[PDB]
Amino acid sequence: EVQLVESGGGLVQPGGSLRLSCAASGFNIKDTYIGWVRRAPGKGEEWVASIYPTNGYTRYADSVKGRFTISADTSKNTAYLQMNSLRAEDTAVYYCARWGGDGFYAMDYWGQGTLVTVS
Repeated sequence: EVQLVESGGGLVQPGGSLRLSCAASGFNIKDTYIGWVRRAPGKGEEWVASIYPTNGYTRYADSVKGRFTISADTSKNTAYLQMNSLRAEDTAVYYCARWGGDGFYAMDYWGQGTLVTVS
């Protein structure tokens, strides 16, 4: 079965950086759009960023443009989210997700997520 193996959360002060990692299990990231959503306190899900590793196409939510960068290493079958210039309002649990070519979720279950705390 497909699994998303997530890591890289942590605790930093505003202005600091983290890098999230999402390693694919049960599929190749070349076959897919992969990226992150986050769940902050009191909110629904917010899409953050996505990449199509085959050609490197990326797209970002306006809320993170210029601060976060999404990337992929196909030889590691892993995607990354570099988060620079973190703000307190970036505190959330971040989840890796797959989307199909229809822009809609393409995995059966959420992974366990990774916590990013900015304070």
